[PDB]
Amino acid sequence: CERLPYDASKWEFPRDRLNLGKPLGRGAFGQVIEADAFGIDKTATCRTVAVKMLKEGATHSEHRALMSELKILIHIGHHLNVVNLLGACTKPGGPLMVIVEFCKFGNLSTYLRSKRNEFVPYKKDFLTLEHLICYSFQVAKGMEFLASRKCIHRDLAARNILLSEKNVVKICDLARDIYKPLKWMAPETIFDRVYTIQSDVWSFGVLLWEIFSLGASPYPGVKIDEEFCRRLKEGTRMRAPDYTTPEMYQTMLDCWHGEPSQRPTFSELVEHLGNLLQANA
Ligand SMILES: COc1cc(Nc2nccc(Nc3ccc4c(C)n[nH]c4c3)n2)cc(OC)c1OC
Repeated sequence: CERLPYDASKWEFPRDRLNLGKPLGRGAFGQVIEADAFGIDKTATCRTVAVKMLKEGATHSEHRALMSELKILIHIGHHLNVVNLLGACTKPGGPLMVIVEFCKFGNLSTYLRSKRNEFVPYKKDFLTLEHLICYSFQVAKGMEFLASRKCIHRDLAARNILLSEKNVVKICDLARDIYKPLKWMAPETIFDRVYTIQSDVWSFGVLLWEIFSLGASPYPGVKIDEEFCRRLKEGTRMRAPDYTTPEMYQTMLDCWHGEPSQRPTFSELVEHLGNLLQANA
């Protein structure tokens, strides 16, 4: 994948126009940090951005990984409902840095949990059914986009959905091709370790359950063991979450169809959720 091209003219950002701020996360692969970037959208403005940068030193593997991730992001292109690439610092004499949009409210599951006593179905800063269906609609749109670029997301879950201003949600993009988180996995993946876009439709149903439980853990008080997998195969499903509509629960069950080809597609979900948005609003 580091074999796809890197057009520096289009993507390269000067390191002296990045001012690094607080770390958002770290791991045995990289470090993600908040930064202020001047002129990253060509305009004479500062924008807060998110930067993924390598570790203190080398590894070739880790270098190729981040570099491949950059090229994938370029290859996929832009959509409102994914975390978009803004630029990169790849030239010699500094660390490899990949620069993406910053989502200032962080991950969706943590956020929803924080609004459990600030929620009203209809009627301040309160969450309402409109908001939850709007988020669901947005993620579907994001996944419809990834699908059209022939990606699967290995971990479609509320923790991997970030929230920006103006209620915009973005899939934090785990992005592989036609591919070969147990509570989020389709049964054909659990048993065959294989991921397709229809496997993501299953995970999206679990994500919907997360949204309409306001950030609860899936399969409450259930052991993820040999039984759980037997139960899922036989057709056992989660019960409705506390804040769901009937139609949203029906959609969850649709997404959890045993046969992958009987699950709706993301396009179908975008349509259906758009009508629920209009029926609510
Ligand atoms: C969820 O963590 C936050 C993300 C953000 N916002 C954000 N925008 C774009 C990319 C990005 N990457 C990113 C960072 C950190 C992590 C960890 C850890 N796992 N995966 C991660 C991905 N993050 C803002 C935050 O503060 C507002 C966060 O912490 C509350």
